[PDB]
Amino acid sequence: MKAVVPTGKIYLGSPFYSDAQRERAAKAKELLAKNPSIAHVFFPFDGFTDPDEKPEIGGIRSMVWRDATYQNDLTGISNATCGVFLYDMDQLDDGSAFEIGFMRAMHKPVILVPFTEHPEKEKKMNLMIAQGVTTIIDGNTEFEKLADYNFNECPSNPVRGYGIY
Amino acid sequence: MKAVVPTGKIYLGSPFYSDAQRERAAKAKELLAKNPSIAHVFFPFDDGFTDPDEKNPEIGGIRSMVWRDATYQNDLTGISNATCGVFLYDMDQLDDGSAFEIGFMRAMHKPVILVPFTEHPEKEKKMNLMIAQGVTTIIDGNTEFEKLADYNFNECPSNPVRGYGIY
Amino acid sequence: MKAVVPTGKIYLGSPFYSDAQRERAAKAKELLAKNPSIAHVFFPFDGFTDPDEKPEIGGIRSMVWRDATYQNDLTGISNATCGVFLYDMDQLDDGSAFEIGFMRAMHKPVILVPFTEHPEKEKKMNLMIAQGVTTIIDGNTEFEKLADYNFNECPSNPVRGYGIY
Amino acid sequence: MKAVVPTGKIYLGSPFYSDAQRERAAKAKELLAKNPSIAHVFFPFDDGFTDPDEKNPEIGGIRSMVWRDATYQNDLTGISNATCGVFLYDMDQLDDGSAFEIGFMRAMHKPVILVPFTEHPEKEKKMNLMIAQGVTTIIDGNTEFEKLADYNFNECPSNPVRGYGIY
Amino acid sequence: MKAVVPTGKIYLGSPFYSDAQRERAAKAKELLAKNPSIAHVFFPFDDGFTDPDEKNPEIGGIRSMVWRDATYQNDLTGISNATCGVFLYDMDQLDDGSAFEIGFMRAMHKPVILVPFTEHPEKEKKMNLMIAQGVTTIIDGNTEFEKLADYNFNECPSNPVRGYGIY
Amino acid sequence: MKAVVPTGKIYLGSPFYSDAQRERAAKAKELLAKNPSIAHVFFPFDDGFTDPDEKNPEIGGIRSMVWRDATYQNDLTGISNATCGVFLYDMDQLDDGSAFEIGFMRAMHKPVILVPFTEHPEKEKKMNLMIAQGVTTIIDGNTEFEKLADYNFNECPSNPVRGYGIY
Ligand SMILES: Nc1ncnc2[nH]cnc12
Ligand SMILES: Nc1ncnc2[nH]cnc12
Ligand SMILES: Nc1ncnc2[nH]cnc12
Ligand SMILES: Nc1ncnc2[nH]cnc12
Ligand SMILES: Nc1ncnc2[nH]cnc12
Ligand SMILES: Nc1ncnc2[nH]cnc12
Ligand SMILES: *[C@H]1O[C@H](CO)[C@@H](O)[C@@H]1F
Ligand SMILES: *[C@H]1O[C@H](CO)[C@@H](O)[C@@H]1F
Ligand SMILES: *[C@H]1O[C@H](CO)[C@@H](O)[C@@H]1F
Ligand SMILES: *[C@H]1O[C@H](CO)[C@@H](O)[C@@H]1F
Ligand SMILES: *[C@H]1O[C@H](CO)[C@@H](O)[C@@H]1F
Ligand SMILES: *[C@H]1O[C@H](CO)[C@@H](O)[C@@H]1F
Repeated sequence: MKAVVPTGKIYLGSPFYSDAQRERAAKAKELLAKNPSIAHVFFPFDGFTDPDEKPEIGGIRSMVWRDATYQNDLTGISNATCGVFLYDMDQLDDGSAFEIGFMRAMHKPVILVPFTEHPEKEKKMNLMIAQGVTTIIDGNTEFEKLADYNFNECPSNPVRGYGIY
Repeated sequence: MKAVVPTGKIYLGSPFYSDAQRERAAKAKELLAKNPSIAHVFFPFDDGFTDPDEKNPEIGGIRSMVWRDATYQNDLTGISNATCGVFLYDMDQLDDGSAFEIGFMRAMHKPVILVPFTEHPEKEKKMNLMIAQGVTTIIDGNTEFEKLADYNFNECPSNPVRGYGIY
Repeated sequence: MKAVVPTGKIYLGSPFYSDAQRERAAKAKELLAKNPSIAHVFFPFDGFTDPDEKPEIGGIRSMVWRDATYQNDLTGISNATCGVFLYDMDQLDDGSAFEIGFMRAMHKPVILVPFTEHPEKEKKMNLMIAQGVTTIIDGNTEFEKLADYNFNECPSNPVRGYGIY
Repeated sequence: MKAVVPTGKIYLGSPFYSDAQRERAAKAKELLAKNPSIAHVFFPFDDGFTDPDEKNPEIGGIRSMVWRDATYQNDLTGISNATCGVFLYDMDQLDDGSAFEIGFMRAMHKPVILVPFTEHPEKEKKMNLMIAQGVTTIIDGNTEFEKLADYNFNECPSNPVRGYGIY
Repeated sequence: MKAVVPTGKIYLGSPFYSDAQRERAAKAKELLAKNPSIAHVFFPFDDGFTDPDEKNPEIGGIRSMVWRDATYQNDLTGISNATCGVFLYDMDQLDDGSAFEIGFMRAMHKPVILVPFTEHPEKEKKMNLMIAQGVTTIIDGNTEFEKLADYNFNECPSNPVRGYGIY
Repeated sequence: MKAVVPTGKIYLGSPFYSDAQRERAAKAKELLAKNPSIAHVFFPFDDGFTDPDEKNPEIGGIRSMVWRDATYQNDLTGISNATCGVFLYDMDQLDDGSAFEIGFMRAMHKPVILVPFTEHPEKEKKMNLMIAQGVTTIIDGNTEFEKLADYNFNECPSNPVRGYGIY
């Protein structure tokens, strides 16, 4: 069980469209950087440059940039042994959801790290995410556990306490 | 081309939480039924699983692990059996269940038709890169919904997503 | 939901090493032949002939026969949309177990049809089979349900009442 | 056993660059059309995608990324939809497209029928190990081409490659 | 060859119900620990999952669906993370869990080393075709057990099963 | 981001039939050995299996089924173990083994680096669509061969094929 060399290769999936999201991503990187079971961490937003493209975020992008970037995202999933998703429960990110579905189809373990700023709302979650994810670590209450989780074995921890959408 | 018998097995993916979404799903069923290239259409919300041990089932409540396991598997089984995915994609209230399913289907190399809908046609046209590039064929829900009745599901012709801003 | 044409393509996995096993296989074929949701049924024991092989069952077989037969078994799994396994709980068949594991890795649904002649023994089952299988139909008490099960949708039915090995 | 309906869905892989190559493809379609076990035959060069933004497309020159994606994806969609691959393999002018497709299909555990063709029936028989071991069934194109009309695509019986020198 | 750092990630599959089996697993761990090509060894019976809701856990009894789900997933996660499978295969009391795992690994195209053991060396040498052909490398548990300490897990050299009757 | 240990495991795919081909492979090994991001490089022609029953094996002639299986499987095991494929692609003499391997890897969603080589740098640049769209990164062998020594195999940045006519 004890690793001769770190084998955990993380695909850190996450939205990067707001300040809070960019902040959670920043913290996750630091926490994972402290985990002795990790060999490498891949963060998709850390980019391809199409020479022909004369381009703004949210604007029309060249097909070549799209292909290269999309492949870069899939390549990270292929190289990775585990997925860690900073899941925004308030503003659902279909990019992250697609990626979680993609990883599970490849039989790779997925750590869901849900974040919410509206604790008032009843804890609900889509069935596919609740049953697709292999391990859940609460981002609001247990974020720091990422620094100690054993990514060499990726022990399961089924989602519970959440009502199904 | 020129199928002896219909070979299209559709996984009709869609959210089913609001009236507008349910209406789309109902209409999609009608249109697909008129397509001669289709052999079967699987809609995940049709038949559910019943856990005899589950006391008083609350739609939206906790729910037993047995029911969860069975239902989740039914949704994957539909993908496994299907030759193609057809998603009634809500662009106003993103459905992560739907997105998980699109990613799962593409990892299995199955073609995916995206039928996006919006109640606000005037708003900015933007799509997540994973959906814009993952999907193999797009058919606008708002203006080309009817094409589902004639689209050739025996071959599933590609039609890359274009005209959408990417973030 | 209602199929325009039958789409159920069955991989009928089963041992074929005893009289009881050969009998259960015979009955399953007849039952499935009555199910209107089935397009085709594949039974691996229905064979390749290596011209060079000068051969008896259980004896040393040529590598060419092995490859051809093994591939024939995998090809049936590939063509199939669903697996139906006449699972002998008394004399475990690793061939069938391998095949169940293979099918689930391909995300295909698996119907377990367990048979036992020793009801006395506590109902036990290996975790991998209990959790790997998607639907369970008791062969001793519900064998006939194969003639009516909807293989167009393959509805789930989790294994229960079995103690884990 | 006996199929209630034809279930074989063929991915007819083949180069389409010489007259001899296109003649074989034409003949292959005819033979398969006569096979009772076939539900559908997909030939990659049949349809084709048209890119509206592609001004004066030159077949053999630079193609738009959109056309490349749509076309490549159509080629993979056929593999996904198919239950078995049938390759009109030109042993004289190796086609990497066909070889890529054979490997892709095998990674998916799908059976692959190799139908080798040579304009020099008397020359030494040699085949790359990947092709020779990757394919699940061989039907010689020079002498057994006609067998495509009777081969049981509902079950796809093996038949390992033998008689070819391995390099 | 010539790895900069060890890359072998072993999924040590094995039954763990009898004393003889447990002894084999313990010895296998020792031998693998001496192999410089190994980076990690995962043994499914090492750390288990604890369902706080599960009252009095009875090893062999019913058991909660939550514990079942978690444990089953732990066993698949080990396969996913692993680069190679190493199965201490009991030839006297066949373990279907082990067999399921070998089939799962081969469907993912991962190499599998079979280390068969028997308490009756004089009995007929017979193996199920799926195991004999599915496995990529065989190392006899009874006479070559020690090889696990020197086998190159960075490359996993093939060694087809031979000398076993097939049924 | 920065890797704590090298994580790139390369499947160095390549034909090995001409002097020029073997010279490139030799150079490729040297360049990769200098790359800090590489943990291991697998070259299919390095080891090799020996069949005891194979009397006087002729490299190029008929090989035993046992040798064929062991060797083919070693070639697939390298792909399974690898995180990325690097192909010394001979643009003059197409190699179906390499093409099969490229397709197989892509079906597995693994990145593929194409390193094309031509003895005629001035001739028309044309590539099969499957190869041109299948590969995720291109590094010209004639002018950028040296980049293999610095390319980041821990992350494998894309770089779509462009500039080649598609057929
Ligand atoms: N890597 C990436 N994934 C998704 N959207 C993006 N936008 C910019 N870079 C991106
Ligand atoms: N089939 C289904 N899939 C996902 N969530 C559901 N909720 C109720 N039925 C469902
Ligand atoms: N198809 C088959 N599968 C397994 N063992 C066999 N023995 C003979 N035919 C067989
Ligand atoms: N389907 C196809 N595959 C490969 N090259 C092509 N050129 C035109 N159509 C093609
Ligand atoms: N890890 C495990 N896998 C399978 N069965 C088990 N029973 C107890 N622990 C187990
Ligand atoms: N590894 C290998 N792959 C293909 N052909 C070969 N001939 C000898 N070794 C070989
Ligand atoms: C793809 O999906 C998300 C963004 O929506 C990222 O995790 C990854 F790049
Ligand atoms: C899983 O995703 C959606 C619900 O969110 C359905 O299509 C399918 F059941
Ligand atoms: C492979 O496994 C069993 C025999 O042990 C059959 O189901 C199939 F042929
Ligand atoms: C892809 O490869 C060949 C042509 O090179 C076709 O079979 C298919 F379109
Ligand atoms: C699953 O199979 C066996 C137990 O039967 C273990 O190796 C693994 F946990
Ligand atoms: C299989 O294909 C080529 C040789 O044809 C090698 O890369 C690998 F061994």
